[PDB]
Amino acid sequence: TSHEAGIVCRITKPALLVLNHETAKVIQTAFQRASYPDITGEKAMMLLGQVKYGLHNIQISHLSIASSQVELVEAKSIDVSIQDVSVVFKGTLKYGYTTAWWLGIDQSIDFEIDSAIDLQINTQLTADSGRVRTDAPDCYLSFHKLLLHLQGEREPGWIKQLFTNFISFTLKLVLKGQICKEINVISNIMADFVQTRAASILSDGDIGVDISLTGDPVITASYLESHHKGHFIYKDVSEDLPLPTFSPTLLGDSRMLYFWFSERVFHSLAKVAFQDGRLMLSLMGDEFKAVLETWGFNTNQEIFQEVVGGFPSQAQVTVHCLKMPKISCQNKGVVVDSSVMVKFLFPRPDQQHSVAYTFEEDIVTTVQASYSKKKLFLSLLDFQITPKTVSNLTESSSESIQSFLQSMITAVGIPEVMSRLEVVFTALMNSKGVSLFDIINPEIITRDGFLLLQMDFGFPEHLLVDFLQSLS
Ligand SMILES: CCCCCCCC/C=C\CCCCCCCC(=O)OC[C@H](COP(=O)(O)OCC[N+](C)(C)C)OC(=O)CCCCCCC/C=C\CCCCCCCC
Ligand SMILES: *[C@@H]1O[C@H](CO[C@@H]2O[C@@H](C)[C@@H](O)[C@@H](O)[C@@H]2O)[C@@H](O[C@@H]2O[C@H](CO)[C@@H](O[C@H]3O[C@H](CO)[C@@H](O)[C@H](O)[C@@H]3O)[C@H](O)[C@H]2NC(C)=O)[C@H](O)[C@H]1NC(C)=O
Ligand SMILES: CCCCCCCC/C=C\CCCCCCCC(=O)O[C@H]1CC[C@@]2(C)C(=CC[C@H]3[C@@H]4CC[C@H]([C@H](C)CCCC(C)C)[C@@]4(C)CC[C@@H]32)C1
Ligand SMILES: CCc1cc(Oc2ccnc(N(Cc3cccc(OC(F)(F)C(F)F)c3)C[C@@H](O)C(F)(F)F)n2)ccc1Cl
Ligand SMILES: [Cl-]
Repeated sequence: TSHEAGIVCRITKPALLVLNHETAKVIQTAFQRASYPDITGEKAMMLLGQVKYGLHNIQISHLSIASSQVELVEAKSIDVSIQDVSVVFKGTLKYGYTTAWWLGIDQSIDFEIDSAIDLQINTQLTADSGRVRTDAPDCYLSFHKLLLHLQGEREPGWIKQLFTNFISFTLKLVLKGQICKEINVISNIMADFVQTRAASILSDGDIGVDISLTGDPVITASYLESHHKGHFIYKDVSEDLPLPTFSPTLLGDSRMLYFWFSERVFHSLAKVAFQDGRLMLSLMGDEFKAVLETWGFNTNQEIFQEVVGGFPSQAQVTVHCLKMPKISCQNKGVVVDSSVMVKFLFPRPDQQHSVAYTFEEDIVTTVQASYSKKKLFLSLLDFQITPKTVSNLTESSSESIQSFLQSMITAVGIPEVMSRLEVVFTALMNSKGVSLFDIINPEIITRDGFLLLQMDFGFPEHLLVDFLQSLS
């Protein structure tokens, strides 16, 4: 099978196992969110006659999941199985002897309902107009115990029977209702939030990605996989253009998380980034001086002399894209074909002696990426400079100068820009909380037409309890 998608996410069974360690905490939340209504009636009891009962203010007093387990069910769902969840409820029982008026005042006894349940939640994933939706119509409960204990172990002779032969069943059924409802909601809340926070990651200012699902996620026995458009939005405008073709053989099932990106996604990025005016750099005096020193050079060398020349504080440089850069995915790495304009201005006393060179050129660079120590690492694999129109703007012009400047673009130019990019990208990752998850041995792979992100993750046992508290 093939899919039409710009971006594809694969979350494998190994990852779900790590996520299941937190299942208990989530099932807890559903129980705390449920609305247990008052159970009331007025039945005729053996010998006592009419009795006006009421089990009031049903609240959870204790919760404890024994063992939880996940299981991907081929072309269907996620079968989450919870065992021996010990739930203890608190309340006040209110009753009155109606027909036996001589039996004195009505009573209020505090009670504890002690249950133990087994749960099966079969969660089916669908694409609700680009958004990922959760559905668990198949939600099951198995009660081992459901004992009612009253304060002081009081019993006139009707409570226990009225509980077992009436309240037991109804309460059990109400409980399933409320639990499977609140699971279904919290399930959706996660999915919407996860998606929303993912678009928040993939977006900055007027630039944003379109993660609309290109169809219902795929469930197999080894993984769960979603397929998205990956169109870049600029200033709330998107072009719904023909989608690339994706093969689910290009992705494994060993790693926890797999990400597949068409080169068309990097191309939309170049389009938007370029058009937003993001693709430019300007350096002045002290900063320009620092940049050369950063790339290991002493500004007071015989070479750096006739250039700056005497007044380096006023020496300026500007690099900008003349056209949208051509980003391509190859096996050898990421290749960026960019057409730049490097303008050099070195002022002297008189504007006649001031050195001003404008290098109009195409710089092709094969870049390779890495993630280590919560930083993005870009490394130059191969490059090529093809000058187009190298113009001089004063009489202070020579081929030694022209070569010197051309080299500065090569030797310092490319490495500084490459650095600034890894700085700028890592910045965002942190600014969108990527630096919060334990990203275990990630691999950034490059292939002809696409790029892969293969990673295992350590889930932060705090990050859930954070979102989990932000509900009420
Ligand atoms: C298109 C990617 C660029 C790489 C190809 C171009 C190669 C270079 C071409 C020409 C060189 C001339 C330009 C030289 C300046 C660039 C270097 C730079 O100095 O800075 C990177 C700029 C930001 O310039 P600035 O004036 O705004 O910042 C100020 C920057 N300072 C703080 C460092 C001073 O580059 C950007 O903005 C672009 C990045 C904006 C993307 C963020 C938008 C949200 C979308 C996605 C999030 C991440 C997606 C990743 C996963 C999906 C795969 C695509
Ligand atoms: C850019 O620099 C030119 C000189 O630099 C040299 O040529 C570049 C093409 C490049 O190879 C660079 O590395 C070299 O150092 C400037 O051109 C010069 O301009 C002068 C004034 O027009 C000119 O002079 C005389 O020219 C004729 C012939 O000698 C006389 O008849 C006339 O009266 C002038 O006195 C000089 O010859 C000319 N050089 C060349 C090779 O043509 C160019 O103007 C400069 N650009 C700017 C905008 O300043
Ligand atoms: C004295 C000196 C001054 C002189 C004037 C200077 C002259 C300079 C002249 C020209 C400048 C042009 C030369 C520079 C060319 C730049 C080339 C250049 O660096 O292009 C690269 C830019 C970044 C990127 C798009 C790329 C490749 C890989 C991409 C990345 C792969 C994965 C990355 C994920 C976001 C993170 C996954 C890790 C996860 C957290 C686990 C992703 C998509 C980030 C972006 C890159 C190509
Ligand atoms: C930033 C991660 C990401 C999310 C994408 O869009 C969506 C939209 C909806 N669901 C998903 N899922 C994948 C996923 C995995 C890991 C993290 C993540 O987003 C997040 F970083 F925001 C999370 F940590 F909060 C999303 C989930 C989808 O596969 C599923 F399971 F619901 F079917 N991705 C598309 C690309 C990328 Cl790189
Ligand atoms: Cl009594």
